Order: sequence, then structure tokens, then C-alpha cells
Amino acid sequence: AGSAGCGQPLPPSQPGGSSYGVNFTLSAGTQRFYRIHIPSNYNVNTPTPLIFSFHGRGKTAESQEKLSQFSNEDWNPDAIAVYPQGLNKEWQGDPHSKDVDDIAFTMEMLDYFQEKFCIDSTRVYAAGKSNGGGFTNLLACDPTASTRIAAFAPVSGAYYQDVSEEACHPTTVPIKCSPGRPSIPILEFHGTADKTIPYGGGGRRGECLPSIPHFVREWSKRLGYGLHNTTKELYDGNVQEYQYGNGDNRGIVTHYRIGGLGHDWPSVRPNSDNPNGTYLDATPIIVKFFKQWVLPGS
Ligand SMILES: *[C@@H]1O[C@H](CO)[C@@H](O)[C@H](O)[C@H]1NC(C)=O
Ligand SMILES: *[C@@H]1O[C@H](CO)[C@@H](O)[C@H](O)[C@H]1NC(C)=O
Repeated sequence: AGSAGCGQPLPPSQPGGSSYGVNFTLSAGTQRFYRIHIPSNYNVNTPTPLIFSFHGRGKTAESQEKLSQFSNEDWNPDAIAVYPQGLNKEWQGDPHSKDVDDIAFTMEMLDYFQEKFCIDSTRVYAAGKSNGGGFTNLLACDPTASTRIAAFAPVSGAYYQDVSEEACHPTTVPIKCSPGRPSIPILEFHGTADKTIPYGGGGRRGECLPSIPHFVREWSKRLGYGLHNTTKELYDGNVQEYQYGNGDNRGIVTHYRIGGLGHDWPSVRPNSDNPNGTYLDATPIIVKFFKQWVLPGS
């Protein structure tokens, strides 16, 4: 479904250029910032997909664009890419983020993009690294945002639960989540050697992180009746791909476990996270995943 902005010309200092930085003031008055990349094939009459990519704690929109490579037209030819900036270089959900409504920021950003661009409102996506992956999950866990965003790709996400380290049991801790629709697509990447946001979860900064299998299981549990899974060994079995599904919706929840990888956006080439490279590039996999899943009618 093409948005109201269809037919409108691009903002006049923006068509396939370097990303552009924009100040944007929310209804209630906080001035926020994002960088936006317009695909070189953008047409003002063609409903266009949109990807939000949320940076890690202490990082920036600009650094996240370099890391996540969603402005790379070889990997993402079709979608607008938006890199929002977190206040204090962090996002809602972090133990340090207080009374910052980043969900409202995201929702008002989306409303803006629908107004000014030809957005396909059935193909709006969210991805993020770490704090930004946690925030991606919060979007999926929000009754409203989960009905407006088609699919979600947290990378090494930090799914902080408000439970003390002493009481933290990472394989069973409740994960606070209220999706507004069934069949939410989730793609999660995580390194087994992550020391920052551990694969096995546990106490962190006064709060509690779930184990990543626990996270994955809790999402898949929602697919409910007909639930099945497969495992595949990839890259000579250094990577495991787990897919959950039901009545022929195979992989609606997918997890890549990357053996030996740290707290890193997966890339074959060096990136700002990881100087060595790993077995695979997450971003093409994420783009393909987004393409698999649209927001269903109603
Ligand atoms: C955004 O706002 C700040 C002041 O709040 C200003 O310093 C900055 O240059 C502005 N940037 C753009 C792209 O408008
Ligand atoms: C990169 O490779 C070196 C060995 O050359 C290793 O010591 C280091 O832990 C690696 N770093 C990461 C982030 O994987």
C-alpha cells in the first residue's frame, strides 16, 4: 500500500547520494536526528520499502550505516535506509535510558516518511546492533509498532530484563513482550564468544540478559499450533541456522549461531566491530529475510 507521499518530489537537498542528516522534532518537543539513504532507483510513484537500522550503545547513526551496510546498493537495491540517532548514544531498553520514548520517535519518523516519500507501508523493517537490537526487539514487543513493522533483525541484541543480577536466571527469565499480531518474523544473529552480551545471558550492569536460545524459544513459542523447527550446519558447521515455523511458514523465526564470533555485526570483510571478518555477511541475509515477509493485510 503506497503512502500519501507518493507523487511528491524528494526533499530538494536529497536521489542515490551519500546519506543525508536531518533534524526532526517530535510532537511533544524533543529534537531528534537521523540519517537517510535514498536508493538510486527511487521513483516518487513506486511504493518503496524502508529499513530502520539502529546503532549499538556508544555508537552513532553514521557508524551504524558503515557497519550494517544497508546503503550498499549491491546488498540493498530497493529500500530506503534510515539510521536514527539515540540520545546519549543509546536506546530505550538500556539500563541507562530513562523516560526516552524511542518507540514514539520511530513511529513519528515512519509517519513522516509516509508523508514525504512513496513508502510501501507493508514493507517497513527494523534491524539493529546490540542496544539497537534490543530496541528492534522492543518494537516487535510493542502492541502498536509490531503492527506497523513487517519484520525484525536484531544482531547481537541486548534484551535487558528489569531483574537484579542476583535473581537473574537467563534460561528462564521472563521476557517482557506484548506483540500486537501473530506470526512476527524475527531473525537473530549472535556470536558464541560474545563477552559483552553473552550467548548464555546472565547478569549485566545491574540487570538480567536472557540466554539467546531462551530468547529464540520464547519467540517461536508464539507460533503456537503446528510449531516445527530445522537446524542446518553452514560453513563446515561453524554456523548453525535454526528455523522455526508452523503451517508452512518455515523460518518465520530464524537464528544464526556463529561459532567463535564476538560482539560483532557479521561480515566477511573487516568492519568497525571485528578486524578479522567471519564466515558470512549478515546484511544480505537480513535483506532477503525482509523480502520474504510483508505486513499481512489487516
Ligand atoms: C540540527 O540541530 C542542531 C542544533 O540543535 C544543529 O547544530 C545542527 O547543525 C542541525 N543539523 C541539521 C542537519 O539541520
Ligand atoms: C582477531 O584475530 C586475532 C588473531 O589474529 C585474535 O587474537 C583476535 O581475538 C580476533 N578478534 C576478534 C574480535 O575476533
